Amino acid sequence: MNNKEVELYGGAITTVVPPGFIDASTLREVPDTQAVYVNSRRDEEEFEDGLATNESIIVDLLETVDKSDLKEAWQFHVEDLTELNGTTKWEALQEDTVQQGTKFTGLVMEVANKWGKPDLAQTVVIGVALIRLTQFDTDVVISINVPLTKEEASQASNKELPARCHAVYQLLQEMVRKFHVVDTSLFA
Repeated sequence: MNNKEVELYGGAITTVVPPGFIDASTLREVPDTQAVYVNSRRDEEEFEDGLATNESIIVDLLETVDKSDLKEAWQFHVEDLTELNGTTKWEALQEDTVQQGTKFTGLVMEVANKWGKPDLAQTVVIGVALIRLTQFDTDVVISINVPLTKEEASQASNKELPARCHAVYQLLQEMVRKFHVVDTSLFA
């Protein structure tokens, strides 16, 4: 990929995002604990990225959850994100401990919802990463939403990982590896 460095939270943190992704706060107010980027690429534009034009990225500075195990903390944060969509059960299509104790990544997909109709509408895969800043009692959660095409949803239901999901997971991992706290005063 050819992701580029970006400054978050006034420059207190840096990570990377793909070209063609715009910082939503340059056009609208976003929650104080969040950094939001949306894919603003035109359909014509050709990037060798593997991405389409509808993904969105949210970085959220959350309080540390009282779970010691890294994967368990990650599952907890995933649940908070999926539960809002009416999801009642989800599965990790991919998962990895990137750094023992502090960094975990995975791709997640709803398999059941409260209305009992998991195929009622378009499927959305969500890349979720957890970066534990234990020193500042902060759990950083990075989410990347991937609204799937009919074709990609069929692959997923057939247990095949769409190429674009593989691309999103690579981006997610690069964001985690490139994640850096520049100014600790952000956590006063």
